[PDB]
Amino acid sequence: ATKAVCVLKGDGPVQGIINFEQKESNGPVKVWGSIKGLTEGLHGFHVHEFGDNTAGCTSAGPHFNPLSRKHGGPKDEERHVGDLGNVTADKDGVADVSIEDSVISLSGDHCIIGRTLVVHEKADDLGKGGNEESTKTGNAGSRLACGVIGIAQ
Amino acid sequence: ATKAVCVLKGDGPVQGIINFEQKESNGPVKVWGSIKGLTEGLHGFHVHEFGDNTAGCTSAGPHFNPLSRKHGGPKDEERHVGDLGNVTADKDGVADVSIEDSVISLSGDHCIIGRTLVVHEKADDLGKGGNEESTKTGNAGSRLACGVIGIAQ
Repeated sequence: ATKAVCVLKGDGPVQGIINFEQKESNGPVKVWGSIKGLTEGLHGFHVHEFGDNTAGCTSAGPHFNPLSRKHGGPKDEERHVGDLGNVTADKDGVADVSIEDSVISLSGDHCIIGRTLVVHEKADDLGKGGNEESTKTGNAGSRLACGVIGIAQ
Repeated sequence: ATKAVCVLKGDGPVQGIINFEQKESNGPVKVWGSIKGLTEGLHGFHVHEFGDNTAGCTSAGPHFNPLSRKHGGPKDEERHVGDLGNVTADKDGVADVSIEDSVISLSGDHCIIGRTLVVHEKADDLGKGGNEESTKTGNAGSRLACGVIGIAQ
């Protein structure tokens, strides 16, 4: 079983620890953990292409999209590999993450190790926001916190 | 040419940017960049097994040594995959890095993507320190700064 971890850090109070586990190479990836310092509501939760944090979360580049598809929700057929949808934060700003995804992987072509996980300012509209930006980034806004996905024990 | 990058950060003033470039899968990895906030002299420069920063640089675990060899200098036959020797800091605390290594890789069994690059407190004795610890870590001491090795543009 291959395991990975991501420590989310940003310029504000947004911080968190996200774990990934894939017991079979052709099976789903379990993604769990907790993020604090968020505003109440939904926040875009995406895997971005580069594990580059030289100039903050912006250097992570665009969404991880090796198949060059339109942006969508995680349950959609038309989605980027990095399209993990939204995380929901409670009144105290704590988002309890528990996601199972079959598009992302911890090995091969759709491998997310060495890439950046980003928690966004606003909700990801899941490609149904009614504008050009919605079909690319889902109008999720600024990058609150990010971290490079690394190999875990 | 596959590219990787690492942003070094710690609890102290040590901060740096390190680049990795491997033009051919079997070819050598060109590692270059700069590290500041360092005491003048030599500092251990090692790739550690885990890309885990949950408890700072300690969670990165031991040296990346998949072939279970003794610690040595980068020019030695007997060395860990992660044994990148020493970086040299000037009187102003700046360490200019320009290393070429044929043991580390950005693919295959020796892939360092998603692992942690660490700059240490003291000089790496390169296994020639004369004690049991020398053949394990090179007596490089504390972990000043670390970062997960991520995929770059």
